[PDB]
Amino acid sequence: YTRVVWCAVGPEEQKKCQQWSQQSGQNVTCATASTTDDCIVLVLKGEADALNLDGGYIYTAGKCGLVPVLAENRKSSKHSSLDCVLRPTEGYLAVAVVKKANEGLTWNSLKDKKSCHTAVDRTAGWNIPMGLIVNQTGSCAFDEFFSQSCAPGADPKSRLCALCAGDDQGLDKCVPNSKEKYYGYTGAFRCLAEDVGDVAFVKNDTVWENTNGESTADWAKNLKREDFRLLCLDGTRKPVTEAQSCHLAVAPNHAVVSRSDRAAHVEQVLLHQQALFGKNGKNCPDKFCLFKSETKNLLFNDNTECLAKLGGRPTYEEYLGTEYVTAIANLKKCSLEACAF
Ligand SMILES: *[C@@H]1O[C@H](CO)[C@@H](O[C@@H]2O[C@H](CO)[C@@H](O[C@H]3O[C@H](CO)[C@@H](O[C@@H]4O[C@H](CO)[C@@H](O[C@@H]5O[C@H](CO)[C@@H](O[C@H]6O[C@H](CO)[C@@H](O)[C@H](O)[C@@H]6O)[C@H](O)[C@@H]5O)[C@H](O)[C@@H]4O)[C@H](O)[C@@H]3O)[C@H](O)[C@H]2NC(C)=O)[C@H](O)[C@H]1NC(C)=O
Ligand SMILES: *[C@@H]1O[C@H](CO)[C@@H](O[C@H]2O[C@H](CO)[C@@H](O[C@H]3O[C@H](CO[C@H]4O[C@H](CO)[C@@H](O)[C@H](O)[C@@H]4O)[C@@H](O[C@@H]4O[C@H](CO)[C@@H](O)[C@H](O)[C@@H]4O)[C@H](O)[C@@H]3O)[C@H](O)[C@H]2NC(C)=O)[C@H](O)[C@H]1NC(C)=O
Ligand SMILES: *[C@@H]1O[C@H](CO)[C@@H](O[C@@H]2O[C@H](CO)[C@@H](O)[C@H](O)[C@H]2NC(C)=O)[C@H](O)[C@H]1NC(C)=O
Ligand SMILES: CC(=O)Oc1ccccc1C(=O)O
Ligand SMILES: [Fe+3]
Ligand SMILES: [Zn+2]
Ligand SMILES: [Zn+2]
Repeated sequence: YTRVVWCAVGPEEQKKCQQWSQQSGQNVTCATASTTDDCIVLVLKGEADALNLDGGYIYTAGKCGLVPVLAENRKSSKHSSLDCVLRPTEGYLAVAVVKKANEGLTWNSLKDKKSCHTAVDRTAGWNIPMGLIVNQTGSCAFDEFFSQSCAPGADPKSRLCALCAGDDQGLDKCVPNSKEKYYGYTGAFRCLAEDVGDVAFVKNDTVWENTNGESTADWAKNLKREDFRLLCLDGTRKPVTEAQSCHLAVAPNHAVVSRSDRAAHVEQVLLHQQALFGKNGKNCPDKFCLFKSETKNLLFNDNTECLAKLGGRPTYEEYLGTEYVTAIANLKKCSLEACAF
């Protein structure tokens, strides 16, 4: 009657999608691809309907016709009387994080160090820090800036993948999906935590959700926030409590996208699904919780409170904002209307 095919990236997302499919009585069904870009293509072909995307991918999807439908909303102190689904989004803070013990490392001495990125093309892990680095160095050779990195989605034989570890068997090194040990917000933070890299380009929230006992993961259980510092654009180092005055930029929240012609439909189904498996849902945590995967951020971020309606009914450019869009455009000149497929 009103059924939606979700696109999952990699085997772990596929498994979560299947459980959701099952519990939804197949109001939702699953398609799987190895990368986010491949999922976008399935959506364009009409073989999948939707998936939730980081803003860097929304820019890609947007140029090819896809539109934002609902956005991730997390916990807030302000707008509190308003229901989550109607509450305006706030965005997240992109930060650069280092170990306190790595003394004297600042924004201005990052050259030739080792970096941990969520994935190529993502907002906090790539577009913001590389855009800044390209601007302040006046060169498009962002591949020669760090000595070694893990940036999932880059050429596996390049320096940008040297620090990537692949899966439990060493396969799939540097793939941009959760099979890669250092992929995503959690993987990049882990890459820093294990001292594989000197700096991780993540979001403020990641630091908090993976320290001081907030995560039981064996690599994270003994991590304390005091052992980390944020790098500020002014060359200072600050504690992680100061992200409001020490971030690289404010990113637009991850959002669900779909083909324009399927948007109304996707929106209707998802609003019903979250009533069922969302934060206060009929069936979470009883049977299935859509916004939980045990700090793995599968399909949606684990800190998501709800998916919220947009309003003003954005175009992708308005959703991302003119500040962010010009940032991406300029970075992309190193590698304006065309379809990347
Ligand atoms: C970086 O990322 C991290 C991780 O995402 C961010 O940290 C997180 O922030 C949230 C809150 O923003 C944490 O949430 C929770 O903690 C709350 C505090 O214990 C819990 O209780 C409150 O929840 C309610 C929200 O609905 C709110 O309740 C009210 O607060 C009023 C004041 O704001 C209060 O009024 C009294 O307040 C004062 C008392 O001393 C007096 O001055 C006043 O006169 C008055 O008496 C009301 O009575 C009422 O209680 C309130 O906003 C609290 O948040 C809540 O249940 C929940 O558990 C979240 O845990 C936390 N994550 C982690 C891992 O720590 C961080 O903010 C980010 N940083 C940046 C810069 O963005
Ligand atoms: C790397 O460097 C790149 C080169 O600088 C950089 O590219 C871009 O950098 C600028 C930031 O986007 C951009 O400048 C524009 O400035 C104006 C911003 O004005 C509006 O916003 C302000 C918000 O802070 C408000 O205070 C003002 O009220 C104002 O509204 C542009 O907007 C105009 O706004 C007013 C209307 O109020 C009006 O006069 C205009 O009609 C228009 O609406 C203005 O047009 C500039 O575009 C700059 O153009 C752009 N540079 C290039 C070459 O594209 C990139 O951001 C850097 N990368 C990173 C990651 O930092
Ligand atoms: C599968 O989707 C359908 C459509 O939303 C759901 O069936 C609806 O049940 C509600 C609850 O009263 C009614 O308002 C609708 O009229 C029903 N739709 C029709 C006309 O078939 C069903 O709840 C969904 N199942 C799950 C588990 O998500
Ligand atoms: C509010 C929405 O339409 O757009 C924005 C929000 C912040 C900054 C810029 C924009 C915009 O449209 O450019
Ligand atoms: Fe992101
Ligand atoms: Zn700021
Ligand atoms: Zn508009």
